[PDB]
Parts: sequence; structure tokens; C-alpha cells
Amino acid sequence: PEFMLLPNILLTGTPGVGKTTLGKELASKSGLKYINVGDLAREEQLYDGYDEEYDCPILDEDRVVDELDNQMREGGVIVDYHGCDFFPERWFHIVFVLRTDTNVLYERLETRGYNEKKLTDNIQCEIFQVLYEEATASYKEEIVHQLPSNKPEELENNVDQILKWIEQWIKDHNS
Ligand SMILES: Nc1ncnc2c1ncn2[C@@H]1O[C@H](COP(=O)(O)OP(=O)(O)O)[C@@H](O)[C@H]1O
Ligand SMILES: [Li+]
Ligand SMILES: [Mg+2]
Ligand SMILES: [Mg+2]
Repeated sequence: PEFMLLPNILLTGTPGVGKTTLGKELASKSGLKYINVGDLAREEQLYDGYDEEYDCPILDEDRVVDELDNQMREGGVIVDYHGCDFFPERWFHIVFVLRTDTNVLYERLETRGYNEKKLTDNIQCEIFQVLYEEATASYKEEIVHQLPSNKPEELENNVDQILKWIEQWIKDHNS
């Protein structure tokens, strides 16, 4: 992988849509580095403030950017986070917003043990297409794509289509 130009990919969308499942499988099958922003924030304790209503530490956005910037500059990173408005626009060559039918997403999040308030917040987030709109506001239209993420066959199609995009991008950028 040394001395190859490699792309960076954002996987975004409501909690429960399948970002981590897709990201880890993509990294295994491409050799690109997988980064879970929530896990990274946990491991490196990148928090500032506590959110009273949602009951969780608040992500320190500047510190996350500082933590990751050098790696992103070097390329070949798949980043997984529900949001995207604070990332430098230059980081990503393509952005995928995974989408899940509300009925399907609810069962996933219920299985996680989310309580009523948290289930409702996330379910509304998806039905209002909040994170899709956040992606389109933050990145060029042409590099933002919605991916269906309801069934295992769709996960496989998503993996296949992205692996193929990665191969073409690498060819196009290592003439
Ligand atoms: N395309 C899919 N089809 C069926 N189940 C899926 C799909 N993608 C993810 N899942 C399942 O949905 C749950 C949430 O996926 P996860 O990758 O943790 O979501 P996120 O990281 O977006 O919160 C997991 O149980 C996972 O196995
Ligand atoms: Li969550
Ligand atoms: Mg090489
Ligand atoms: Mg996840």
C-alpha cells in the first residue's frame, strides 16, 4: 500500500443503520484503515461537557479533527460516524449515507436496549432524514450517495459496489 494514493470514505447515517458492520467488512476486504469515531473518542477520552437531555458525554469535535488529521492527509481511511458537519470537507473523496426503513431500524435499536426517549429521538432523526441532509449540506452533491441498509443482501451489494469504486479511484489516481 506504501506509495499508493488511497481514497478516504465517510460512512454516516442514524445510529443502527449499519455503518460499523459495513465499515469493518470494507476494511477487511480492501486493506483500508477503519476508524470508528465514537470508539476513538472513548479510547482517547475526547470529550468536553455532558449532555443533560440525551445523557452522554459530549464529543470534543476539534480534538477529534486534530486526532485524525494527519492520518486522513495520508489517505486510505474509512471513517464511521453518525454525523459529519464538523469534519474538514477535504478529508473525504466520497460520502455514503446509509438508510434504514424506520420499522427495521426500530427493531435494531430496541434490541440495543435503548429506552423510549432514546428510541424516539433516533427514529425521528432517521424519518426526518437529518443526517442525510447534514451530509448534503457539508459535501458536494455529486460525492454524497444514499445506500439502502435493510437486508443482508444489501450489505453485500454495498460492500461490492464500494470495493469496485475504490479499485477505480485507485487506478484513476495512480496513473
Ligand atoms: N444491511 C443489513 N442487513 C441486516 N442487518 C444489518 C445490516 N446492517 C447492519 N445490520 C445489523 O444492524 C445492527 C446495527 O448495525 P451497526 O453496524 O452496529 O450500525 P451503526 O454502526 O450504524 O450504529 C447490527 O445488529 C447489525 O448486524
Ligand atoms: Li446512539
Ligand atoms: Mg505499494
Ligand atoms: Mg456503530
